Amino acid sequence: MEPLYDKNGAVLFGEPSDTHPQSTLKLPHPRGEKEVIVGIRDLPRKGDCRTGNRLGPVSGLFVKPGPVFYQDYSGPVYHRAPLEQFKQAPMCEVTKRIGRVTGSDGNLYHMYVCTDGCILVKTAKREGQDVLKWVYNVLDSPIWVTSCPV
Ligand SMILES: [Cl-]
Ligand SMILES: [O-]
Repeated sequence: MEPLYDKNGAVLFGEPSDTHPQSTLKLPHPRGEKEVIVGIRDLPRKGDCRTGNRLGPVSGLFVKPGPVFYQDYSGPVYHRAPLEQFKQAPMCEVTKRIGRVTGSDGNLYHMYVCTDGCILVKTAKREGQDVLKWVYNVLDSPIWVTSCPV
């Protein structure tokens, strides 16, 4: 299975991998001051990275099925979408674009939230095009979707 990472970027099992250079996740980057859940209509907004906001600190954006969004998180996360837990699916109607995430296969994916609450990824590539939803979450851990810029 795809490895999890701790808040100092150390892998908790398996072997570590680098994120795609064009992902909205850029490492190394610190996180884990506080676990902070956010509503999707209340995602962290420009300048929140430096200062935090009324909800707490901001290390970027994390998400897991539910959907549950977080603006900071301290426990194990995915640095890449664990594609064994995703299933090929039709393009949904999307509520929001949330980032560009590295897949388990090393490829770049656009990540969206669908109106049905599903987290969906679609290959960034022009040729070869997969569309998937995050349907199992066996270790109950979010993907780190985007990191704050500094
Ligand atoms: Cl997995
Ligand atoms: O920001």
